[PDB]
Amino acid sequence: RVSHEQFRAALQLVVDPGDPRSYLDNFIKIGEGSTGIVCIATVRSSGKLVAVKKMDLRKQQRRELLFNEVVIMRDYQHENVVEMYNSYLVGDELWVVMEFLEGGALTDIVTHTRMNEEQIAAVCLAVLQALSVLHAQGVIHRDIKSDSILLTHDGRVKLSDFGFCAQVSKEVPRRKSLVGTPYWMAPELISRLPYGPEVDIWSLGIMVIEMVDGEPPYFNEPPLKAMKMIRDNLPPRLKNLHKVSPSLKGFLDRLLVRDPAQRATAAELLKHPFLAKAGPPASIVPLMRQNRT
Ligand SMILES: Nc1ncnc2c1ncn2[C@@H]1O[C@H](COP(=O)(O)OP(=O)(O)NP(=O)(O)O)[C@@H](O)[C@H]1O
Ligand SMILES: [Mg+2]
Repeated sequence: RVSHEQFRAALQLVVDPGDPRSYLDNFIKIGEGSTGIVCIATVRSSGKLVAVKKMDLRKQQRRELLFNEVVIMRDYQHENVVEMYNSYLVGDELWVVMEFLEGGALTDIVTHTRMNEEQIAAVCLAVLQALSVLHAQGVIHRDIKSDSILLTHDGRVKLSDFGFCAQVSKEVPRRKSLVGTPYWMAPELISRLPYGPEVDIWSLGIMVIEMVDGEPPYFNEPPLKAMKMIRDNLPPRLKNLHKVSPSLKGFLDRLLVRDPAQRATAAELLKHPFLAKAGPPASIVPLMRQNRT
């Protein structure tokens, strides 16, 4: 196909040259996503662990989204953003050599235990710091959920899964494509309206419900029929606010605003009294798999 070859060659120029198997050993699969698989590997000399995401060009939904997988991590070096070391083209696959995140995904934690507000705030602060930098450059993540948040062994929190990113500017102020996971999708986005970075703030709102209630709303419903409910009904509320402090409550009320214009921005939210509750990375360590019995 003229389509495949042209895209292959383009991507070739974007990525670093060569094959990482000239310095890496012990490729073992450690999980898979929608784009492709992720495996750990070892640096020959160092003996250090890294993570490698492998993505087949021929097996993509929208092939051009693969540029994000390289560019976003390269251009947004940040405390709360996964470090990318290199990107290579191996045959018909894109390989991204990035830091291995020992602590796993946030999903593992929310599905099993209940976090306290100290720990919830610490996650939100990390994500909002990451998003403020992205939104500042008109970059929307479009896939905010617990699965996109990875942890270190020492309890630091980093954002991942940039494959669905899009960029708005003064020329193109809004996106209109339908991307992201059904339950974390903003109402204006589901309605197929022109949308901006405000859709990420909503998704974060759904991720707070995840951290409090353990599920995004309507999670037990089929994906299609759940989207209709998000599109039709009022902003979802927490099950019971008896034990939720008004700090969190008032914070979540700024996230899950139906009108995008009234919804808060990452810049604004970074100053919300609630985020001052955020504990040290050490307060997150108890929540991780290894430290549970
Ligand atoms: N750097 C990393 N260190 C450790 N585990 C990782 C790392 N990156 C991804 N994973 C795990 O690998 C699994 C699947 O990879 P993932 O990057 O989620 O694919 P994906 O769903 O296609 N993301 P995207 O399509 O780019 O939004 C996830 O459940 C992660 O927990
Ligand atoms: Mg995934």
